[PDB]
Amino acid sequence: KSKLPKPVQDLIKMIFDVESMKKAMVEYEIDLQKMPLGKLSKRQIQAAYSILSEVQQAVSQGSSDSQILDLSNRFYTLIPHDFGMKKPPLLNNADSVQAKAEMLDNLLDIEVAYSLLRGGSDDSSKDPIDVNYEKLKTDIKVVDRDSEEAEIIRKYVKNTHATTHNAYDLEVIDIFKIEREGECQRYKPFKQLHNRRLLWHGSRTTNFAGILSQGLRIAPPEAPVTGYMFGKGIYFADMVSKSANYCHTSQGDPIGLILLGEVALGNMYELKHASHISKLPKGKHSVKGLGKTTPDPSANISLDGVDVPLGTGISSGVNDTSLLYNEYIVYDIAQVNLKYLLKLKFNFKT
Ligand SMILES: C[C@@]1(c2nc3cccc(C(N)=O)c3[nH]2)CCCN1
Repeated sequence: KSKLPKPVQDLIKMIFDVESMKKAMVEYEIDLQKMPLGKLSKRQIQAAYSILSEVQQAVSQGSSDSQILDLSNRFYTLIPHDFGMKKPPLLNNADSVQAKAEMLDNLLDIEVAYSLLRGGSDDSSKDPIDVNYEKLKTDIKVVDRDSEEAEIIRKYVKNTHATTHNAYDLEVIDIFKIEREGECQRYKPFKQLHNRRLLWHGSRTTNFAGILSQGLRIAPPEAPVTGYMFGKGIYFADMVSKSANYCHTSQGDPIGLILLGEVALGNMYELKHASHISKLPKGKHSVKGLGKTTPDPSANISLDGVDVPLGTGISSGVNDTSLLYNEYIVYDIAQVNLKYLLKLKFNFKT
């Protein structure tokens, strides 16, 4: 039987859960009859992303209703949905294009998980757990509840989470220390960059096999840009509040996963409203979206040069921002070093 700790074994079961894959699809109104799990394909997804982009273009120019009707139909031909009656919605706004793309990113990470899950030898020599654990190519270790690491973390979560957006309370079930294959070398260079911070990154749990296996990625060129306030990059937050909302949990499934990554920010190009960057000003190596709420600066703590902004949570200098919280975007995957993964339980106040 498996050598991995219990909590780790349970983490594997979680991310490699097939029923979760199906649930995510059915929750997208996807006909699993026509578009079964094993039918998903990278290529089918690039195509869908490209249709999505065309829609945005059509939406921006003000295309002639029929062009938006064929683009809409082209999308539902690619991604088979079930409505029965009423008919499929028209994709005629930045709003629908953002939802559909978000769904494609998720569906793509699910294709990756089902594909890893299937690839490799299925010889019962070793148990499913240890095997599927190998597939992630990252070293996972439990962090003891009573370690300074855990304490630092729990405090970061409590301080940066407030009664304001208190729709739920957060319980840290497990925290893991993680080191992906090749994150030690790829980062070593970018580490020679100042302003290194330990930030949050929340994502749906169905995306975790794909995130650990391939790392955080930047949207493909065919992806529409609507939805990326500061362009195609990797986003983080310094308040568990902002990230936790991307875990998409509910009273039905109240437990989610969230990452803590060390990101070498360099000089930050500060902005208050959306701006499609990607091409930064000289001397800038990251973008910082200024929010209304910041963790209290005085309480910031350190580590090997990695600042942990675990300050409680206060109003910031500028409120004339379109942001409730801060955002941090880097446009190079090498500027990211994932260090911890946390299993969180959401207790909704409802
Ligand atoms: C780009 C977008 C995103 N923006 C973020 C800002 C801070 C943190 C995160 C995160 N993933 O924790 C963000 N994710 C928008 C909707 C889904 N992805």
